[PDB]
Amino acid sequence: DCHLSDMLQQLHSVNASKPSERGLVRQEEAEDPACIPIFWVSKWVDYSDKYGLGYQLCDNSVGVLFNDSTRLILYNDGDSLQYIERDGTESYLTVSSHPNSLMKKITLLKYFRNYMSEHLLKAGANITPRRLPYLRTWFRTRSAIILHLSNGSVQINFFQDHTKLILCPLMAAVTYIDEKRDFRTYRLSLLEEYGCCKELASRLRYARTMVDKLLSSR
Repeated sequence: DCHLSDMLQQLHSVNASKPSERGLVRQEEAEDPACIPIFWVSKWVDYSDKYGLGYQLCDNSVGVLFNDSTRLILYNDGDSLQYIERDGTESYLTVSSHPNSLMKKITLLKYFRNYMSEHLLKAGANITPRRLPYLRTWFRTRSAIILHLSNGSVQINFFQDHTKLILCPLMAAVTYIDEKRDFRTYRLSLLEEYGCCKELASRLRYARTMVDKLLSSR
C-alpha cells in the first residue's frame, strides 16, 4: 500500500536526522496549521474476543470493525448508517428503516456508542481542525493501541502516559498530544530541519516500528 510506505519513509527521514540531538531545538518553527488533521479517534472499546472493536471519531460519529471483517458507521445525526461489506462494497441506509439482516450489528454499535458516551472521556476534544473514514485495521502492543484509518492516517495511543500521535502521510505531518492534553501539529520535514524534544523523538521512533508491523501484515 502507498500511504503506509510513504509514511514509513517520512518517519525514517525524521528519525535518521536525530532531531532531539540539535544544539538548540526549535520545535515551534516546525508547526504548521494547514496540516492539522480533520479526523482522529477520540474513544475506543476493544471487544475483540466476541464482536470487534468499537470507536468514536472526533465528530461524534461511531464505527465498528467487526470480527467478520465488515464495518458499520453511525453518523452523528444518530440515524444514518454506512455499511461496508467484506469485499469493500459500501451502502447507505438508516437505523429507523429497521433492516432485519443488520439488526444484530446495529444493536452492537448502539451498545458501543452508549458505553463510550457514559464511561470514556473524549481525546483531543480541544483541537481546532483545518468524507468520513473507517477503521482499516488495528492492533495493540503492551504499551500502545495502533489504529489505521481509511484516509491513510495512523494513530497511536500510548497507555502508560495517555500521549497520542496522529500521523498523516498525505500532509506528511504529525500531531502530538502530550500528557497535559496540549497538542501541536508539525510538518515532519520541518522537524528534520529544526529538531524536536526527546519525548516526541522517542515516540516517532516507536511509530516507525509500528508502521513496519502494519506493512509486514499487508
